Amino acid sequence: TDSIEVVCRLCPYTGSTPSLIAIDEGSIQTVLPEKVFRFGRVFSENDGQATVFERTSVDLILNLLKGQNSLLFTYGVTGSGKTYTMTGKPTETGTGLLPRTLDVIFNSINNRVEKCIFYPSALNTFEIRATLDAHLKRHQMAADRITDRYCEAIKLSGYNDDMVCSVFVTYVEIYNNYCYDLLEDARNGVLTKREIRHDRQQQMYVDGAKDVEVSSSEEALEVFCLGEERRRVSSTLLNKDSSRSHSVFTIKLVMAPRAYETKSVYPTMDSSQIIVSQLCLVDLAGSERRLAEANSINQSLMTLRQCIEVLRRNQKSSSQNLEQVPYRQSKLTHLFKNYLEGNGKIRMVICVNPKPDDYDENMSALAFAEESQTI
Repeated sequence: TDSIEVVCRLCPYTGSTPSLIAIDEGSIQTVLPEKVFRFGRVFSENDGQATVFERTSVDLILNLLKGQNSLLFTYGVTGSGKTYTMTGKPTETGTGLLPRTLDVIFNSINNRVEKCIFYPSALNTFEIRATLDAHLKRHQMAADRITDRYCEAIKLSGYNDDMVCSVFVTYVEIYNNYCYDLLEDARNGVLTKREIRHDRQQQMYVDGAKDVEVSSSEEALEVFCLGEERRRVSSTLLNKDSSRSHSVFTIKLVMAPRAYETKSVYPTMDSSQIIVSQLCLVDLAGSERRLAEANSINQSLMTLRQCIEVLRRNQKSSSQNLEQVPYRQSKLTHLFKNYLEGNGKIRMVICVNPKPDDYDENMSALAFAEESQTI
């Protein structure tokens, strides 16, 4: 089955004294400047972005097309390649998981409709306008609302051509046990704290977070960059590092049965027929991390560790006699309650720096390993 997988990626290191070395392409050995860790896959400095992306994201996108949910974390110290893995630089050798994922999603879906047909509604739902109403909304929206960049050409199969679809993104930040919508229409010049809660389907969501409709990989990246502008607003109004907070970018594939007897591509009007699947990409705060800020980060990452360990034991246990996931011990873990209770697919990418300076911090990062062996 599709249990949680943890993979590890070494960043480039031009030194003679490494704190860890890759062995089996699925194993890593500790090196004092005494433990061996086993992962589902180990990437070396030679493994480029394209290799990571296919091994890390293609099966999650295939999940998305199947109407199932997926969750991907990047974990590690600052300067570990965590942001490089996730986003990188918009070049052929530099682009990370997120833009390639957006590219492949938009390459692989069919029957993508125009905007304002689907639209977000109360309590984490979507409704459906009639076409002429949506048409004016588009021209109402267009009153509101230069990338030379590498683009992934990969097209995956598996989209349900009996479904019509639209793509919505939410971009959310968890900083100091408070949750913020980086896509909020901020009026006061301050981001509003947001509540993490469930809907009637028991699915977690951010109450007042904005679901932004995007028609292309390009448009989705424009929205992502807008969120990055908000993400850089520190408490002291300086530049806040991505290591200081958790960033949650959720790609939603909103689907509905295609309507017959029309020359257009349009859903059936019954909104209860809507199916929504998620691919959620999370760029965790740096594991090395303003005192309450660092305590929230270590509390949340420690809760995450405990939760995936409970998740692993539950995946081997029976229907009864399975143990509670302590997901309420942090805001971050609460937001992914469904995944940590075994719904959907979770993949964690442990980014580690082989430099001997990051030795002790790699010991905590490699503790996420599926299993461990001692010298």
